[PDB]
Amino acid sequence: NLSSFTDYLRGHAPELLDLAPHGTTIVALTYKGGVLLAGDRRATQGNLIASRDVEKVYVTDEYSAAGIAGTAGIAIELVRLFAVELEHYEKIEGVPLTFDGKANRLASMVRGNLGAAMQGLAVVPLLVGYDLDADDESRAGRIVSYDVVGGRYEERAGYHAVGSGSLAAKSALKKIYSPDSDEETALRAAIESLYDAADDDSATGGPDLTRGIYPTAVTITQAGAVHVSEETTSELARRIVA
Amino acid sequence: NLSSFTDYLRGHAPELLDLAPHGTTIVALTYKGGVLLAGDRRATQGNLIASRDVEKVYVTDEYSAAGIAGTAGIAIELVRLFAVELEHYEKIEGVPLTFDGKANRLASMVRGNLGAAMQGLAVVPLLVGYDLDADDESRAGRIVSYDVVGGRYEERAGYHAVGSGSLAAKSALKKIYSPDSDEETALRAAIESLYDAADDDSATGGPDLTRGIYPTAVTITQAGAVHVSEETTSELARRIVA
Amino acid sequence: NLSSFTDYLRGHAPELLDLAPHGTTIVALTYKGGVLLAGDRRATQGNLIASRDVEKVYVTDEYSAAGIAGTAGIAIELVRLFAVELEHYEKIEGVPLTFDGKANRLASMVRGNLGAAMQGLAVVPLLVGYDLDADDESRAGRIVSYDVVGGRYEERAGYHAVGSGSLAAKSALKKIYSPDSDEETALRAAIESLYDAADDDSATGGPDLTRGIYPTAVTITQAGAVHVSEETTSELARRIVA
Amino acid sequence: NLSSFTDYLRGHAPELLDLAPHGTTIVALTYKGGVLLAGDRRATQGNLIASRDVEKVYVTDEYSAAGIAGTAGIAIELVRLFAVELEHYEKIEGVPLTFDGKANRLASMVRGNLGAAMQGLAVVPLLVGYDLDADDESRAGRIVSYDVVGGRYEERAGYHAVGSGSLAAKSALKKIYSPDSDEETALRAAIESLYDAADDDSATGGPDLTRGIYPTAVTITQAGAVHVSEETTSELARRIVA
Amino acid sequence: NLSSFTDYLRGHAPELLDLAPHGTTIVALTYKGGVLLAGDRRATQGNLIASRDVEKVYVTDEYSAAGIAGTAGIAIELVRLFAVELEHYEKIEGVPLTFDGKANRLASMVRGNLGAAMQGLAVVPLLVGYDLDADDESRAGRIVSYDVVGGRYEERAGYHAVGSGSLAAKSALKKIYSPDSDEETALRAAIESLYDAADDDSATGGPDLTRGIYPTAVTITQAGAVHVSEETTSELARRIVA
Amino acid sequence: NLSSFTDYLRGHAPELLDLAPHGTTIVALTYKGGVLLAGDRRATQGNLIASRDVEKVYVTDEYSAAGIAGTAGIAIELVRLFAVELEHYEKIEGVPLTFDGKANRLASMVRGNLGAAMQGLAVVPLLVGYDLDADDESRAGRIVSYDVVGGRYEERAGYHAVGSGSLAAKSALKKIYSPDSDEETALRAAIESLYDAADDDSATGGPDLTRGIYPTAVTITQAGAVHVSEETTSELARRIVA
Amino acid sequence: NLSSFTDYLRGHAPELLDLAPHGTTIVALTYKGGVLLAGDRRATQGNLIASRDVEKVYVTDEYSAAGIAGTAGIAIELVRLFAVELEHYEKIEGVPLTFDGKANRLASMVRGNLGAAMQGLAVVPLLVGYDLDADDESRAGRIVSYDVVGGRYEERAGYHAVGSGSLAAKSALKKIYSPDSDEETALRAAIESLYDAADDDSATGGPDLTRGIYPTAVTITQAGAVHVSEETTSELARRIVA
Amino acid sequence: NLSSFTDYLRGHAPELLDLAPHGTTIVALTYKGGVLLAGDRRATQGNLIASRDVEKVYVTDEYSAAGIAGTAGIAIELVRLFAVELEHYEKIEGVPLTFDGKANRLASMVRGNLGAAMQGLAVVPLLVGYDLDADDESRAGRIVSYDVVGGRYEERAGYHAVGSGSLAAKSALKKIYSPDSDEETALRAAIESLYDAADDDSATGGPDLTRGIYPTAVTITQAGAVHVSEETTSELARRIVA
Repeated sequence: NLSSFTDYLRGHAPELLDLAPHGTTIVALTYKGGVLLAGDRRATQGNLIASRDVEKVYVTDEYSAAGIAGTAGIAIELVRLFAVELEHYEKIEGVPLTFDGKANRLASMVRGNLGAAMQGLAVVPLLVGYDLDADDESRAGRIVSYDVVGGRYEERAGYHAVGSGSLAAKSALKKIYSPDSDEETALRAAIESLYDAADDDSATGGPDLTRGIYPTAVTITQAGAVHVSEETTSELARRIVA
Repeated sequence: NLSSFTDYLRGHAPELLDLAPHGTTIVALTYKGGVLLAGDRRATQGNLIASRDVEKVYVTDEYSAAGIAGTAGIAIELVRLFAVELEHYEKIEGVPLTFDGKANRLASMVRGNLGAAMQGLAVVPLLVGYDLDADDESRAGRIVSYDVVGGRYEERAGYHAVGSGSLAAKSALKKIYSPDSDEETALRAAIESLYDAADDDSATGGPDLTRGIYPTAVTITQAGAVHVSEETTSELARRIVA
Repeated sequence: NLSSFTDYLRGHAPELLDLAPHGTTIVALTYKGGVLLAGDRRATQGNLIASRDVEKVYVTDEYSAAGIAGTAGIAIELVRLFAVELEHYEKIEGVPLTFDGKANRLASMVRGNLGAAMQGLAVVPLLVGYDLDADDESRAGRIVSYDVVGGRYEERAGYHAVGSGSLAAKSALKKIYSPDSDEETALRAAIESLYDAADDDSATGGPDLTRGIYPTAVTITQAGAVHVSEETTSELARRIVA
Repeated sequence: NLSSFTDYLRGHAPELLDLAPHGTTIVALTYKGGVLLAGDRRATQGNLIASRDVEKVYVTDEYSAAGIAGTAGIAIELVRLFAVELEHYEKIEGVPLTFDGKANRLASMVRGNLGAAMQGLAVVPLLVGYDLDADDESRAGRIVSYDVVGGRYEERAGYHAVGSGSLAAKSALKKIYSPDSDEETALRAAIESLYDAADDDSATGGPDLTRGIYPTAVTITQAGAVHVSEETTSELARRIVA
Repeated sequence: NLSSFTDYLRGHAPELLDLAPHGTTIVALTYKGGVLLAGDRRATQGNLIASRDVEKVYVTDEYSAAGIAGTAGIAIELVRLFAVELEHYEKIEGVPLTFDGKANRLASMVRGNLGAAMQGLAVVPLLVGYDLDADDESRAGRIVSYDVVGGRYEERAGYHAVGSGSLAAKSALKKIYSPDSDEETALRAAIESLYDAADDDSATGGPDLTRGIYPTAVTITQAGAVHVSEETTSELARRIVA
Repeated sequence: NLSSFTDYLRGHAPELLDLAPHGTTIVALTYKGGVLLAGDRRATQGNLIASRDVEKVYVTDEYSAAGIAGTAGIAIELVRLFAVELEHYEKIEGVPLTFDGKANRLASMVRGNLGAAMQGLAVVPLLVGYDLDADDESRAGRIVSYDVVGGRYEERAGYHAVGSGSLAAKSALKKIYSPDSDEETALRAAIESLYDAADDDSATGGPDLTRGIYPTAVTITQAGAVHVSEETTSELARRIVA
Repeated sequence: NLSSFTDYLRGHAPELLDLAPHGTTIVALTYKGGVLLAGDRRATQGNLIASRDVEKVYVTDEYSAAGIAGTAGIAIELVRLFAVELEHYEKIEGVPLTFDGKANRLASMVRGNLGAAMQGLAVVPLLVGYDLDADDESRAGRIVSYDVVGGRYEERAGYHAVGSGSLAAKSALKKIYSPDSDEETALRAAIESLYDAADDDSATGGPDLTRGIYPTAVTITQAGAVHVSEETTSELARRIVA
Repeated sequence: NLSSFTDYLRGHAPELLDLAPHGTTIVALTYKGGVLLAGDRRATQGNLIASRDVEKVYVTDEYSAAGIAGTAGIAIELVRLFAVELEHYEKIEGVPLTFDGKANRLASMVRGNLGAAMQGLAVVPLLVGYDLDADDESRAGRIVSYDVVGGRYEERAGYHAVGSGSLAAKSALKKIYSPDSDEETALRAAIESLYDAADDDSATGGPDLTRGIYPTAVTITQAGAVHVSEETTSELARRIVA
């Protein structure tokens, strides 16, 4: 009734707003074309590995996507809803939400979990998208990070990450990353830091050539967001190794 | 229904009223023309730096603005709402609120966070503005400080500050500051105390010439409020150094 | 004065009896010749990897050795002391201790740490050796496991393990292992289970071909104990992979 | 009576074995000649800066030195004592201690503080030295790291660090450091990671060109250990900058 | 709907009924003409001085005023509301409230804060006024003191006080005060005890000649209540001094 | 039996090693001649003033003295003992202790109160002295500060302070102070910051012209230490005022 | 709507149903004519005297009154309300309530406060009255006492009391009191026990000839209740003294 | 064995170093002749008066005496011992202790009770005496106050007091007392403040003309200390009353 699918639940179906299978690291890079997301796939509840093929990065809509780090359970339902929220607002308003809209909405959905957060079950996302409304379609990619209390923040440094090995990955990028670059160079630097995060963090554990476990990725550009192929990544991670 | 945007939510949408990325220092000076705000840009969750380019001062309206210190997440949404509260009161009443009104409002919104305040997540703002209704348009610049329980307070000493390094900056100004002065001299004493604050406080860390991290400022006068330029600041902090 | 180096400390220098860098998995296998130990080399304090080259298995004396799992700091000093407890008893008595002696001593040393155990800083070892006093030099290899309260337990099943990934390894061996076998077959089955333990346990993380991190091993026989080479392990784990 | 200055106090003057002024980061690099230590100089009690000129690295003896991170009060006395323990053992024995001795001693002194550690007042050192007893005088420089429960650990990666910005610095070196290099190159990479540690950690805050606050350093080689000059550091950090 | 501005909020806007900037002492004297209030101006949060110019006494209505000691945030809003409660009741009823009414109201507002009181944020007022309904217009000035649980109490001793230095001041007056006197004499004895309160209480700190910090005062009589001039105070405190 | 008076008690009379009357601020300045101490005289238990004439600075020996902040009771006996420790070491050794000795001693005595410290009853001293063994008798003045855990620290900035208002006084000096200066100029900057300390701190309250309460001072030079006269202070604080 | 003023609040204005100024002793006596109450006038919060002229006995209606002991604030409002509860029932029903009615009502009002009771802020009253419906107008005086949980109890022994010094007074009366007697004899015995209660109880403190502090009294009879004069008490307590 | 009776117990009989009957107020005045002590006599355990004739001030020796406030039990034994301590040191050394000796000794005895103190059972004395060694026998009287942690303090203001009504008494004296005066004027001012203390404190309760309870006093002068007669006080307190 303000075109918020969420807010509809709010008034018509409220029941929809390490004890359980944890998180992992996720990286974000800006570049000439657009932007991209790459994130590990290891879900760990304790020191015990619970799953090694869990997708952490999802495509929210046509020109954006986000990766969520924290309690798998809570993080999944949350992104699915965020997606819905965005789609519904389009089918109703006719148009899609600004990028700054999608973000402020995601924030609200985060600010909403703050209760569970202070109770251990916290989640935090990393939002990326091609700003169809950006003046210079050159730097039209964007990266938004979040709080637990629901703060929205602008990247403004070309990259960022969230999760256990984020401090690691962020540091690797501080070196292995440079502005305006290929959607091949970036997707490379990504698989990289995601390798370094795995080095200094048992909770991540990036590319594992022996098992066939490869980082999940997604690139967004003036054409939209597309999930990178399992081939473009593996023959890409093999390249990174030495 | 009293022209309060807030109060509308109060009754039609109540869901809008170091675990997460902290604060920083913000100064305020009075002068001949009007008044101004200058604040650090370093957000620190823990002892770890979370961002070095965060803006802490915003322009609330044509003839006023404020800076907030405390949980970034909470502080942001809070000022964004304050801005709206004001703009909406204008469009409805046709006229704007007294300065004393804008203040009493901001304080109500602060009192409203008292709950979160007593749970660590506190925030406190610094409000400044050119009082279009002041008898002597000479001393028409004002500074209001706040409690946590939402008390409103008048500067009456030409300067103030809030944040970890406030105690330090206040003391610097207690020396490097003098009444009626240039909108070049005050902006000068502001980048100054903002420097001394960073000296005796790892949570602040004002002007960093090596990184390109400069203090955010904003001045308000009989012409309104305007955000100082990145240039007017850097070539200004270089002057301060020695 | 009972030929116990320890007991000498007991009466003449008593000061020698995840806040800090944790444990890992260690396996023990019995076979035709004798017995062996193989342990991971990853030390993890928290979910963070602290070291990936830490040796967990040590050769206690000519015909025995043991791997200890638990607080690295407490576990190091404990084995070293055990070693000395052994060597000193020989030099003094002229002969060496029975294997059942060496074990009962090691048990005493564990019992001693129970204090620290009940405060998180616990440690548990795995003891193996060629019993020069066993009747049938065919099954002369032995495995002793321990409690926290200082219990001594006999393997009697050809294999055992201790650590975070022990439950895993134990199970892999419950399959990939068979009695009387090569000191090549068992050194094989060890690297194996040491691989499966790493699969279902982020704390362990066995053979990592990409980094050059290989499991440490040791085999004791009628000739005595000797530390397997870095070559006999890598070209051995490569074989294991698929 | 075992040549242990310490042990004499133990039996003849036992009274010598953020409420108060904290720590900072320290780095350690290995190279062709020998090894070195470089560490920040900022002491921080709270978020407040307590001193910006505190030396964190000391030369323990002719061929060795160490940096200690943790409560300054406890860390000072502890190293001064280690110094003496080493010197006294010499004058008595006539010869000096093995390097492996000096470390085992240092570790015992740390294990000694474990009580205070589990009460907040913890301290951890990083030990380096030119092993006069090493076979290949090429890789004769060594790095030992410690636990809180007193574990002794070998570097075996050419670099290491301790302190708040340690995770940072360690990561910077993971990129900017290469084996066998100059005692100019390493001293370079040190001041570097020490800069990066200050980037992502308010508790550190490396080279400050504006204030004249430069990292403290020390190199040890076949000639012994010598404290690098204030000039060799500043005209070195200026170089690092861009 | 009982002419209670308060009670309207009660049913139509309930949201209006040392972490934060504390109190100070306030004195009350009776005399020939009417009565008066004089109170310190130092707000102290901790041992730290937060403001030295805060007015603690306000004129509630034509013939009455009150001073409130306790958490400044809570004490301000509370008196401002009491003000309104009184004024609104008039405009509606046409006539004003008895004095005994104004107090009974004030007490209810205090009883209202009892919740916050039992949580540290307590506030207590001191009420004075010229009972236009008193038989002998000689002793027509009155003093009412309060509880925290909201008790209303009559002075009946010509003077009283509240705040940290209250015990002090009350004692000074027990000596330096005499019944029926000038509105110069009482204003004199007030500035006096207010000086003595500052002698034995760091939280107060009355007249400060050097800084120009003078006690705030207010007298009420058959003409009404009027705030004493900054001159009548300073040239009055100078007199008191020796 | 090591010429330590203390140590004698240690073994022959061990019984000598806001519930109760608190502290205050104390400053220290370096200069051409020597160095000096100036400290407040207001003792405050609670928010209540307990005494306004207490001396916080004492002359430890011919060429040194110190001021202590923290529980008065503890602080007194502590300095009295320090004095004796020194004098007794002289009479026995015939010579006096290095300045660096007197310091190391004072720190041991502080470490000795660590127990009481962690129970609220803490105390911290400021030691100053003319180093009769300093190469350049120009900068022969020294300032040593302390931890609570007994750390010793060198000023190396010409000035320091300890106490509630230290933060304030330090900041004042950070402005009103300059190197090599008169023993009239420094004593001037001392009464100054001692004034600003009292401005932003109710626990201090420096120079009070109205009461006759003046800051206690002491200067040490190549001639020794001498306690400044009540006159040299009053006619000095009158000069400072405006 | 049952003629209960209270019950009207219950459904139309519910907001009307030693941190703060305590109680005192109150006595009740039966006699020929009717009954009476006499109570101390000292309010004590802590060990500190807060007021020495507070009236504890009030006349509820024409033929009854009561004294309340406990939290002054809670006790005041409670009796006032009782009064009104009574008067209103008359105006409405036209006649007055039975005495057994007035009591059962008062009991209900007490039962209501039980909440606050169990939190320290308790209060207990003593109710007396001339039962216009008693058969033998000789013993028409009555005394009712109460619980905290709201129990109603009959005297049936001519006297009773409540307060800190009650145990004392009760005992004095157990001696100095006899049935059917003058309203001069009983007013005498009351001032007496009210004297002994003060002897063995610093909280009470009856008749103080030196200060002019005299016990408050009230006598109800077939004529109704009337408050004894200040003369009939002082010249009455003077008689009691020796 | 240092002439300390106490210290003898220390080594030969250690067992000699509101649940129970409390304290009271005690005053101290200086004057032309010598000095004096006067203190209430009411012992209160709770709000209940336990005794009204308890002597609180004792004559320590020929030229000194002290009053103790706190737990009667602990305060009695303590002063008796202090007396003994003083007498014994005379019989042994031949001479009596300096005044400054007696005081430092008393302090030690207080510092000794600090354990019980932090457990409620605290005591604190007020020491007075004629300093046989004072230069100007005019101001030869002295007043020493104490801490709980055993601090010793000099009066230096002519008067002081300890106990519940000390804040009161101290204030009364701030007015009713002047320097050099009669041993009749002072003993008057004493009985005075001791009257005022009783006014604002149920725990004291000075002169009671009706019961015959009179303040106990003691004067010391160049002739020695003598306990004032019951007559000199009563006919003295009657004089004070109006």
